[PDB]
Amino acid sequence: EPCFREENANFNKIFLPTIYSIIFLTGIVGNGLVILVMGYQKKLRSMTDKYRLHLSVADLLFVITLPFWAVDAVANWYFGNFLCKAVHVIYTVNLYSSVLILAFISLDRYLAIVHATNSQRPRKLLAEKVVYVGVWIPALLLTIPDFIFANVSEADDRYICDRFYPNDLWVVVFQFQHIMVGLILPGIVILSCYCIIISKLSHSKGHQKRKALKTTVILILAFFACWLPYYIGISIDSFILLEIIKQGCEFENTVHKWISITEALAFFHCCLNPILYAFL
Amino acid sequence: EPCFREENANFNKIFLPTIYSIIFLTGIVGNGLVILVMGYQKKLRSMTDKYRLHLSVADLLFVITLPFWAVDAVANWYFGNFLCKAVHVIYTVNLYSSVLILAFISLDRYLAIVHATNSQRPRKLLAEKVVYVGVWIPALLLTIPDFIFANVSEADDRYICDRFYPNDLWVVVFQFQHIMVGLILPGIVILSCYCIIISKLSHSKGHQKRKALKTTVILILAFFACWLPYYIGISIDSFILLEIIKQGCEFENTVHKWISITEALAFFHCCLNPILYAFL
Amino acid sequence: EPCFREENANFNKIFLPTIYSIIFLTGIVGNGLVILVMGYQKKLRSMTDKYRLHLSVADLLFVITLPFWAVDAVANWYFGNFLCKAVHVIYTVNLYSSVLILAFISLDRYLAIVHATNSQRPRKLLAEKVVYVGVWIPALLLTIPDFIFANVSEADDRYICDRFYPNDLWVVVFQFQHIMVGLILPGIVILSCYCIIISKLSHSKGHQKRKALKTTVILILAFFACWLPYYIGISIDSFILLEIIKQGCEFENTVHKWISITEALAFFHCCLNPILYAFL
Amino acid sequence: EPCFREENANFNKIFLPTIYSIIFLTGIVGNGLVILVMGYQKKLRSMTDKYRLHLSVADLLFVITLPFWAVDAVANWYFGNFLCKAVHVIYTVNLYSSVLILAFISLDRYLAIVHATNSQRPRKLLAEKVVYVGVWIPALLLTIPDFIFANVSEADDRYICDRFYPNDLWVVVFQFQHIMVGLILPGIVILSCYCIIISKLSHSKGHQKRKALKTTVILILAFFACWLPYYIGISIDSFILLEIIKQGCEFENTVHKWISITEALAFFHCCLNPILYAFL
Ligand SMILES: CC(C)CCC[C@@H](C)[C@H]1CC[C@H]2[C@@H]3CC=C4C[C@@H](O)CC[C@]4(C)[C@H]3CC[C@]12C
Ligand SMILES: CC(C)CCC[C@@H](C)[C@H]1CC[C@H]2[C@@H]3CC=C4C[C@@H](O)CC[C@]4(C)[C@H]3CC[C@]12C
Ligand SMILES: CC(C)CCC[C@@H](C)[C@H]1CC[C@H]2[C@@H]3CC=C4C[C@@H](O)CC[C@]4(C)[C@H]3CC[C@]12C
Ligand SMILES: CC(C)CCC[C@@H](C)[C@H]1CC[C@H]2[C@@H]3CC=C4C[C@@H](O)CC[C@]4(C)[C@H]3CC[C@]12C
Ligand SMILES: CC(C)CCC[C@@H](C)[C@H]1CC[C@H]2[C@@H]3CC=C4C[C@@H](O)CC[C@]4(C)[C@H]3CC[C@]12C
Ligand SMILES: CC(C)CCC[C@@H](C)[C@H]1CC[C@H]2[C@@H]3CC=C4C[C@@H](O)CC[C@]4(C)[C@H]3CC[C@]12C
Ligand SMILES: CC(C)CCC[C@@H](C)[C@H]1CC[C@H]2[C@@H]3CC=C4C[C@@H](O)CC[C@]4(C)[C@H]3CC[C@]12C
Ligand SMILES: CC(C)CCC[C@@H](C)[C@H]1CC[C@H]2[C@@H]3CC=C4C[C@@H](O)CC[C@]4(C)[C@H]3CC[C@]12C
Ligand SMILES: CC(C)CCC[C@@H](C)[C@H]1CC[C@H]2[C@@H]3CC=C4C[C@@H](O)CC[C@]4(C)[C@H]3CC[C@]12C
Ligand SMILES: CC(C)CCC[C@@H](C)[C@H]1CC[C@H]2[C@@H]3CC=C4C[C@@H](O)CC[C@]4(C)[C@H]3CC[C@]12C
Ligand SMILES: CC(C)CCC[C@@H](C)[C@H]1CC[C@H]2[C@@H]3CC=C4C[C@@H](O)CC[C@]4(C)[C@H]3CC[C@]12C
Ligand SMILES: CC(C)CCC[C@@H](C)[C@H]1CC[C@H]2[C@@H]3CC=C4C[C@@H](O)CC[C@]4(C)[C@H]3CC[C@]12C
Ligand SMILES: CC(C)CCC[C@@H](C)[C@H]1CC[C@H]2[C@@H]3CC=C4C[C@@H](O)CC[C@]4(C)[C@H]3CC[C@]12C
Ligand SMILES: CC(C)CCC[C@@H](C)[C@H]1CC[C@H]2[C@@H]3CC=C4C[C@@H](O)CC[C@]4(C)[C@H]3CC[C@]12C
Ligand SMILES: CC(C)CCC[C@@H](C)[C@H]1CC[C@H]2[C@@H]3CC=C4C[C@@H](O)CC[C@]4(C)[C@H]3CC[C@]12C
Ligand SMILES: CC(C)CCC[C@@H](C)[C@H]1CC[C@H]2[C@@H]3CC=C4C[C@@H](O)CC[C@]4(C)[C@H]3CC[C@]12C
Ligand SMILES: CC(C)CCC[C@@H](C)[C@H]1CC[C@H]2[C@@H]3CC=C4C[C@@H](O)CC[C@]4(C)[C@H]3CC[C@]12C
Ligand SMILES: CC(C)CCC[C@@H](C)[C@H]1CC[C@H]2[C@@H]3CC=C4C[C@@H](O)CC[C@]4(C)[C@H]3CC[C@]12C
Ligand SMILES: CC(C)CCC[C@@H](C)[C@H]1CC[C@H]2[C@@H]3CC=C4C[C@@H](O)CC[C@]4(C)[C@H]3CC[C@]12C
Ligand SMILES: CC(C)CCC[C@@H](C)[C@H]1CC[C@H]2[C@@H]3CC=C4C[C@@H](O)CC[C@]4(C)[C@H]3CC[C@]12C
Repeated sequence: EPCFREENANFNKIFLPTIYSIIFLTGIVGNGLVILVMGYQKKLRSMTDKYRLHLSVADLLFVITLPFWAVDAVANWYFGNFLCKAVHVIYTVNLYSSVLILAFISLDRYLAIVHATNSQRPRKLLAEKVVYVGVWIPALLLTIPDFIFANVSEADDRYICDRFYPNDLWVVVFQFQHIMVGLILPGIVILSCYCIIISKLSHSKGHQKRKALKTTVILILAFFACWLPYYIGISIDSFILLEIIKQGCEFENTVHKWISITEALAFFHCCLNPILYAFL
Repeated sequence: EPCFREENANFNKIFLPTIYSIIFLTGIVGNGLVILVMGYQKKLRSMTDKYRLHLSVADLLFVITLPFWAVDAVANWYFGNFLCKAVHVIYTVNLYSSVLILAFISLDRYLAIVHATNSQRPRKLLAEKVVYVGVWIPALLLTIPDFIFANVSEADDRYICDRFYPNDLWVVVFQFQHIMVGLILPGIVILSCYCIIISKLSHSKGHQKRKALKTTVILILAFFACWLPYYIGISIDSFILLEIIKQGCEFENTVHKWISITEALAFFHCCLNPILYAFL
Repeated sequence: EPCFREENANFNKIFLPTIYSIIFLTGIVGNGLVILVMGYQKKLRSMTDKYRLHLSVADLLFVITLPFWAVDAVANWYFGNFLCKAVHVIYTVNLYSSVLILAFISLDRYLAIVHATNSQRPRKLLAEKVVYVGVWIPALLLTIPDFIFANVSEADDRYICDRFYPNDLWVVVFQFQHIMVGLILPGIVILSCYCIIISKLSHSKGHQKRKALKTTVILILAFFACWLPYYIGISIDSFILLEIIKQGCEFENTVHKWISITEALAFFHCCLNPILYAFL
Repeated sequence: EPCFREENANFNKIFLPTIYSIIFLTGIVGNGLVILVMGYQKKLRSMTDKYRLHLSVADLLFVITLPFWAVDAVANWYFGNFLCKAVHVIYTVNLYSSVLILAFISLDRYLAIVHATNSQRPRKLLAEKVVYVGVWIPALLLTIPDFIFANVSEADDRYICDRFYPNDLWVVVFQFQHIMVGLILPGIVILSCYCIIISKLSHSKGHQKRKALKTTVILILAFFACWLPYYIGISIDSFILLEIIKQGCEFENTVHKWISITEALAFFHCCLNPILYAFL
């Protein structure tokens, strides 16, 4: 039996737009400046800069989308139907593309350090062609469900832009797929690559070969640190869905609020990328 | 139908005076020392020092005004009528002068970096004459409404020093004007100048030409960061005024409290300026 | 008409002992090590070390006293009458001696910088003889009221070790005296000395003459920063006592809790001194 | 008369698993990498590395145990009886082994600094043989009570994996023993060794002999700082047990919540060790 009394808190209606607007401004300015400096001009000296440019493009699209999130968080979504689908589409594109870009950065680091003897053609070919196919096509393929399912439906004057499925089985399947492709699958690749790099990092002593990984590792740990609590919340909610953590109706509201605040902090990570790009 | 039950919380009556007193002490000491070192003696080597001196003068006047704010925040305003007008006048003068001084600093940086070939007479003339007219006269012109409208009126033993207008149309018009002249109009100029500087900052390599902007950019970002949440709150309240975010009487109190605390943190920025002047 | 319903919160009964115990350990270890290194051995190279040794002795005595505070904060004071007087005596001695030691440090800095031409005998004589008389005798003279007035009296099984006076006039007079001799009187001397030093610090350029003040100024600002909120709270309470801020019975409890927590943070400063002594 | 209404808060059921999962990931990765770099390869240049390897092994075992804690914190313990005993066994092993390893590090530092004249054979023999016996055997001997007493018992559908004793005398005796062997006994040894080192550290001037203690002292202070509040909470609870702090039924719940959160932060220390190992 579904519960009731689900509504947004008064403090949240003012706290969330502040976060969204700060992320709006910071992300737009930083990503635009990074794109202008890197792509338009000639500043790509290393191979990580191209992946960082892809990251900047995805983050710029998402932060452009954000003001609709900020407006919706206050009162409601009652300004169209196609805009809900569009917002969900860029959301999913950025969400599934940033992690794959990070995994490609880790793979490039592994190929550059472990097989430094003769590997420049593999790195170049992988970089160009595989980043295009591997990092983008799957993002669109996972946005495919967004076109079909995203919609806005009112329920006694309650207009919500929310993905709707005929049954809860679709809900749990898609949440588990989100977890698997967002955290577990690329996390294993990143961990394996960096562990092998660390094991092989026992030649001569500290040098540029040892200090070249600092920026990449800081970026990766920051990206995953701002995302972990949201993943924990959604995993707990999905477990509640399959009659495993049945504990009453007062747990679902708490986990939902956890999910919302942690989504806001993930968008904070989306802004945190160019900030890391500033310090150098 | 206007709501009721508007009163200050017991915790606020002790939290606000603490912030006001800390700002009192820090701002007075720092601004006085900066004025004494810079104006009275001969320590103006660069051109940013004169604008910083103007900023120090404005902040010193505001922090001198502050103890009346601290006294009012506790119980009430029942110690005159002309003092309310005076307090509002220096408040508005500082509020509309600091942003214009920052915009002039940004303009000077743009003229110094982009057109470094032959530009010293434009910088000197602009600095002196335009800072006087452009940065001050408009501040007084925007304090003009304060003389007319600021007043203290009791309502069943409720003495409030608050600007009063015949209709809410004046309220929304003046709030929108405050937003436009405080955040949007100078922010665009600052962003354009610094973006053009960044685009043109691609000659030779890192040097004093690249490290001269650090203090100015830190000052500007700090100034705007301590002000953004207050602007978000007032924008939301103004939207509530024009029957757009009608959501009940429990949202207005929350946004009012948001506005108060964020005003206190803005005064914290007013103190944060000389602190930035200390580290060097 | 005095109000009722005055009792300690359940969370406070566990929060306060934690702070007291942390301060116990840190202060005892740091002050003991500082005394052992400085007094017993020969490590006094400068003239600030002797004043710092006096500060260490006073702080060591206070932190030795602290566990009685920690025990009292939990349940009650029912383990004697002479111990209450003793605890109040060392409390007052440390409280009125630390500020005077800081003022003497500031005076020594002023004499060392402004009159560096011929001043070593004034500094030595002042240091020894005036620190003894000026910094100690007045502390005992202000502890004189503690012997007379400190006592423990039960009121329906409520044993409180609290200073008792026949009238509230004594209460307000002694609170105002505490404020005047704790913050205003030495603060003016410190501010005047450092302002004159800053005005006279315009010879040659940055050197040891400019970097010798860093530790002293950091110590002084930390000392006053951990104390300001408590002084604000007691000033507000004293004003409530003289029928000035009459606002109901719900303000006194809030200001009392403010006073308690801020006292704990002041003891945190008492521990913060040797920590500043560690970094160098 | 025992009280009632003991249950976990809804917010705790989501806050605790987040901490447990973060500690899971960070501890496993860091400790595994440290073990792989140090033990498997040849990177033990100093004598502190062996004790740090022992610490890493113990922390790795505990963080492996942790996911059962995370699962239990949500709903209940209803997935066995032998697993409760096992979890308690590794918990106690790590808890009583980390402090002894720290004490051995302090003893090695004392022997290396105070008796640097002729002491290499004592350090080697002590290191190997005494770390094995002294640091391990007692840990197992103190886990001996865990085998006997750890159990899961339901009480009206309340399955709790909790140590059970016939009387409260056993409870207070074992809590006092835990405090004595966890904080007081090794703390005295560490303090004595470091105080004697500081007293003897008055030869020549600052050098490697003075900078070799930084990492060890930082590790020790961090270890004890993340543990002190939990010890304060358990001491207060044990005092409540022996009819000393009888203050009602509303104090026990608060101290229990204090204990839980502080346990989580102690596990945070368990993760903080390899982080300290990263910065160098
Ligand atoms: C409050 C908001 C507007 C502040 C924005 C702060 C961030 C986003 C700004 C401040 C400093 C800026 C960076 C400063 C320097 C560089 C290095 C250059 O090679 C690329 C541009 C880049 C990377 C800028 C990106 C945008 C940037 C990071
Ligand atoms: C049809 C719907 C799904 C469109 C949404 C996806 C769009 C926004 C994506 C898909 C392919 C993407 C492009 C793929 C490759 C490049 C080249 C790179 O150097 C900069 C980014 C850029 C130019 C991307 C921009 C964003 C992009 C156009
Ligand atoms: C000065 C800057 C920060 C303003 C830009 C931030 C914008 C995007 C945010 C701040 C507060 C938000 C407003 C508050 C929420 C609503 C409710 C909706 O019924 C009308 C749109 C409206 C009124 C929002 C528009 C977007 C908004 C104004
Ligand atoms: C998800 C919500 C709670 C936001 C969390 C943001 C925090 C947890 C993230 C964002 C920025 C991150 C930090 C970015 C920079 C540094 C300094 C570097 O030398 C170590 C990593 C460290 C210390 C990161 C730790 C994790 C971090 C602090
Ligand atoms: C473990 C530490 C080091 C990282 C930070 C974890 C905790 C402290 C942070 C991360 C996410 C944060 C939570 C985000 C979501 C919620 C739920 C909401 O209803 C209250 C705020 C609250 C409760 C925040 C409390 C603090 C929080 C849980
Ligand atoms: C608690 C309160 C009183 C502390 C005040 C702290 C601030 C305001 C003080 C502490 C250090 C001081 C600065 C220290 C050094 C300089 C550099 C000199 O070229 C101008 C004076 C100036 C700029 C001082 C300004 C005031 C200052 C910034
Ligand atoms: C009539 C009412 C509005 C008066 C309020 C505005 C007053 C306080 C303002 C207006 C003009 C201002 C002056 C304009 C220019 C200078 C020169 C500069 O090197 C230091 C500040 C100083 C000296 C300003 C001090 C403050 C000032 C006198
Ligand atoms: C450290 C102190 C002395 C610096 C200045 C403190 C001031 C700002 C503090 C301390 C004394 C306090 C004031 C004393 C006088 C009054 C008048 C009364 O009707 C309202 C309370 C009020 C307004 C108090 C508010 C807070 C207050 C003004
Ligand atoms: C408005 C209320 C919440 C006060 C907010 C104050 C905060 C948000 C402001 C005040 C001081 C500011 C900081 C001042 C100094 C630094 C260090 C510099 O290297 C980067 C900018 C940074 C990091 C600023 C970030 C924004 C900042 C932290
Ligand atoms: C987005 C981050 C990085 C910058 C800080 C934004 C938030 C966390 C800060 C800035 C302004 C702060 C708020 C200022 C005003 C209010 C409303 C008041 O009723 C409760 C305090 C509260 C709620 C503060 C909570 C935290 C706050 C919102
Ligand atoms: C948790 C508790 C026990 C930690 C105690 C930390 C503080 C008090 C300890 C840690 C480092 C110690 C300092 C380290 C170095 C010095 C410099 C020497 O010339 C005098 C001793 C002195 C000044 C020590 C004083 C005590 C000290 C500051
Ligand atoms: C009778 C009551 C009030 C006694 C309480 C005050 C006692 C504890 C005070 C008063 C005089 C003080 C002494 C005065 C001078 C010195 C010399 C100095 O190099 C170290 C501290 C030392 C040794 C002080 C120790 C503490 C002291 C003995
Ligand atoms: C292990 C370390 C931290 C213990 C030392 C801290 C001591 C001083 C603190 C911690 C908690 C405090 C206890 C809690 C409060 C009471 C109530 C009183 O009716 C008996 C004394 C007693 C029981 C306190 C004794 C002092 C105490 C134990
Ligand atoms: C009274 C309660 C709230 C405790 C307050 C403690 C705070 C406010 C105090 C204690 C320690 C102090 C800091 C100690 C060290 C530094 C770093 C130095 O480069 C500038 C001063 C600064 C930044 C001090 C600021 C004030 C400070 C942060
Ligand atoms: C102004 C800033 C920079 C310095 C810190 C000031 C404020 C934020 C700090 C200093 C003292 C702190 C207060 C100490 C006393 C109280 C009263 C108690 O019932 C709740 C905790 C509370 C409310 C603390 C809240 C935060 C606090 C007021
Ligand atoms: C979010 C999680 C996965 C991040 C894990 C961060 C910590 C545990 C990682 C990040 C940096 C890593 C360290 C980086 C460098 C070294 C030095 C080498 O001589 C041993 C491995 C060691 C000691 C690594 C241990 C594990 C480590 C400390
Ligand atoms: C029977 C029960 C109690 C077993 C639980 C204790 C186990 C896990 C403990 C007891 C003895 C321990 C070993 C003792 C010594 C060493 C050698 C050292 O270089 C690495 C750790 C290692 C290899 C330990 C691993 C963990 C260990 C096997
Ligand atoms: C994506 C990563 C963070 C997941 C790994 C964290 C794991 C160990 C944590 C996160 C939340 C926890 C879940 C929440 C609590 C329960 C209740 C129990 O009735 C079933 C197990 C289950 C469902 C837990 C399994 C362990 C769990 C999933
Ligand atoms: C028990 C719960 C509250 C967790 C507490 C964690 C805090 C108190 C611990 C964990 C990490 C520790 C810090 C680790 C690193 C440093 C920097 C070093 O130069 C001084 C010690 C210092 C400053 C430690 C202070 C104590 C510390 C901050
Ligand atoms: C003394 C300072 C410097 C170190 C940190 C001590 C305090 C502030 C920290 C350490 C442990 C923390 C507490 C851990 C446990 C509890 C009890 C729970 O019901 C509320 C959270 C609360 C209340 C935390 C509040 C803050 C806390 C007490």
